[PDB]
Amino acid sequence: TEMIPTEEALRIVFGVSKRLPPVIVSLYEALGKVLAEDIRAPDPLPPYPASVKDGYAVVASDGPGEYPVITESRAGNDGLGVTVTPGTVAYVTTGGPIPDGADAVVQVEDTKVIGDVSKRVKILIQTKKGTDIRRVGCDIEKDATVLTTGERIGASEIGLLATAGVTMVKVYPMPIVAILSTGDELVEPTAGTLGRGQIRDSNRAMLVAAVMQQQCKVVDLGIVRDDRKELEKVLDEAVSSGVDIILTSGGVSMGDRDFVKPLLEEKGKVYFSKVLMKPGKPLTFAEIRAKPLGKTVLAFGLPGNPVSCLVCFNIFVVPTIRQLAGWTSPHPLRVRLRLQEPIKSDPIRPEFHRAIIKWKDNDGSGTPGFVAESTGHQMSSRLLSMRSANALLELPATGNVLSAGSSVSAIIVSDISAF
Amino acid sequence: TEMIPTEEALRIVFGVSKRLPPVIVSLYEALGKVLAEDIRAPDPLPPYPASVKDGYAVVASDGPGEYPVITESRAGNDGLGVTVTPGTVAYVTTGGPIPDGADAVVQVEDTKVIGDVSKRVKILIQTKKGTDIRRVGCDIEKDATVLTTGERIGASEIGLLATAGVTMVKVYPMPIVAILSTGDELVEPTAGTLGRGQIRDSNRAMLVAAVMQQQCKVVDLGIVRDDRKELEKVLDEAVSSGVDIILTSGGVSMGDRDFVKPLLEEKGKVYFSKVLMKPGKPLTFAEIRAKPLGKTVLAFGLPGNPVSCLVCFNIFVVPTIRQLAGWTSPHPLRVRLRLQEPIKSDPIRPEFHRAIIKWKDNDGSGTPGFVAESTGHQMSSRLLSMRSANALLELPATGNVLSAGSSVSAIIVSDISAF
Ligand SMILES: [Mg+2]
Ligand SMILES: [Mg+2]
Ligand SMILES: [Mg+2]
Repeated sequence: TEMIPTEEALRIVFGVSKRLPPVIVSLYEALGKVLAEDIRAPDPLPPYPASVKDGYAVVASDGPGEYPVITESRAGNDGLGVTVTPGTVAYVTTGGPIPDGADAVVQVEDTKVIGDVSKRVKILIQTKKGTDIRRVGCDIEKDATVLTTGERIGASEIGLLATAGVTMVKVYPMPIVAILSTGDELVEPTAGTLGRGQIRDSNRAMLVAAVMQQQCKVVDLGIVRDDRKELEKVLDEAVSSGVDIILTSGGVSMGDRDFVKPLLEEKGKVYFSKVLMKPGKPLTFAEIRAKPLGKTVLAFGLPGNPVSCLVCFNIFVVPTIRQLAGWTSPHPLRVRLRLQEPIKSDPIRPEFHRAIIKWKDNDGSGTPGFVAESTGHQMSSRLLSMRSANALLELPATGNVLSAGSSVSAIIVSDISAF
Repeated sequence: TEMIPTEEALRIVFGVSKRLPPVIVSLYEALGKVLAEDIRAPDPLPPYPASVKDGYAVVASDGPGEYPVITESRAGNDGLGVTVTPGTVAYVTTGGPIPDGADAVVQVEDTKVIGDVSKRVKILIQTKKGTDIRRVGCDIEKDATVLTTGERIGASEIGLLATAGVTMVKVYPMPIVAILSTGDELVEPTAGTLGRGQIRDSNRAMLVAAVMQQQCKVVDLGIVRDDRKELEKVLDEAVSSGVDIILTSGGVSMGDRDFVKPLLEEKGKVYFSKVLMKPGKPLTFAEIRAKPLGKTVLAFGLPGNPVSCLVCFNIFVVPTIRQLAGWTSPHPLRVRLRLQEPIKSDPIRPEFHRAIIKWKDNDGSGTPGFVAESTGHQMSSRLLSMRSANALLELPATGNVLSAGSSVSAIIVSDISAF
């Protein structure tokens, strides 16, 4: 067969893909990236006894009654005020330091201001010691590890970094990706009336947007014609430019002008060039060593057909991006769902059927789960099959018609928030 | 109770949130945004009879045998070459125009080159007319609508825009969001040794990263102290700056220095300020009209506690962002999952329990599905409960202990690709 299964091509790319060296970035540059160090709190949270509620800090043993407001301790006070002796209370807001001597905080809804212009308040409930008080370090202990290496940084992790005072973060960067399209029939997407035999370059803009969705820097190398020396020149510039991944579209098939596959066999080590899969078949993966520091560049000879180009990106390039970016779980999300319509599977090649999936309270069998609708015809040239497709149905090469209501595996390729 | 349920607060914000006027952006600026017009193909795809395979364009009636290669039609040729008469073939690559007279294409694996230096090839199979030929418009018909209004633009949609030659796209923009934190105890996250009663501002950096994850422009207004005139000045500048959403952290509780809620009642129309929910309770939503063009600004008085601040962002601000951005389905993804551990629900307030959910081939009952682990203590001040939390368990106010293995509803707040 010469071609390898998709599970083996993934294992080969996984074994070659190496995590990028960590870098130091600012707080907002660290969003979305994977932590490359442990984060320890230099001080506890809260660093002082803080009030949970707005109200009055009391002595729990005094109980209900009328007491003078001996002092006020709002959020922002230094806490070094008057000691709340038994028989006295202190007004506190949320986050306000608990004055020395207070054992609990009574909610302001459980109090009543007595008198007017010397202030006295009436505690209306009997509270126990420690009520509505955040002890020192109750949320975050001092020197405790709030964030560990390998953890991806989201919005909550950014707040934890700001809580610990970390504004320069050591993370694993995103790979720089160079993208180019091959084909003498390609013209820029700005072209109006097409010439004879000309089509607009769709893969390059598609791969650019796809790499952008992976939060990687894109190096647009433009349209390259089906010329051996030209493709060799662009690849040498791409390898020496400092990129980590090179994405090529087209030129890896069986035509006598497909120079992407041979050139990758010449400049680097091609691990495979054909994969048993639907859609498509040609897919060249090579490891190129930049000749100088010394650097390894991964090359993905993606097929020229728009569907196979984007599918091979979602299955092989996306995990390579995350693995280089330091993800501990680079694999995409895989779920089980029901089929909303009958689908005929290929008898030879396991198909990655494009589908629009959604969560239903009744997936067709009385239980909540995912259901998938087919996007239509699945030819590798019909980019409309990728339109609004958020999952890839992993159909096995059985040749049988999977009726509606059967369960298949699906690779989710984007957030499916469309309820 | 004075406070309204979460379903009603969402209905109020949904009824006030208005979609932003459409703008014209470039191709790469249109990524992630919602289409505000229909996209029609100015020319078919392919615009010419294109070969699917690399091989030879033949006359299907001639059948197998030896034939001369009368011409070559690779990808990039104008297609106005020599007519392939019966008894002749033409070499074609993938995307190459089909010469006039050819009815089918024979795969090069089904051919053999005969002779050498005049070229002759041997067709080894009997093919039917139309095999391995992309007819004009088979993938995309001319004047057909490839993209419709209200469709969010992903990588595949970008390729469709480049296919149709649309480099300037009419989309609905993202709202500009202004963010500020309130609190006399707040210091910048760059502060080292904290002073007495000081904590580092975590909500602002957290909300900035959260709004950035929504692909919105952030207007950082910084830390504002608990001063009535100061907060009034910052809000007047924020309303007149041109932002669409104002996010405030803190100053909406019961303390005598909480000026966010009263000021929003003064400059705009506050629709609610307390919500029946856990964590938290105070949450002020107001609509402010910018006094000049005329503009409506939505204000979210988020609570100061870090957990309640981020939770109220995920439930109320995120759909408001998407609704302003033109999303037809602004609601977050809601699924059903099993509990990996027993959880005690609040008897009064329905809780949004932070959880780390994952898809398992066996969710604990023999069927594949989602399972959720609790993040630990769910106090509104313990931001560690938000750490790596990707779902919000919608626990009902029943006071009963939901044992492990029971099914609850969950709001997914980020892509859960962690397999
Ligand atoms: Mg080609
Ligand atoms: Mg406050
Ligand atoms: Mg998801």
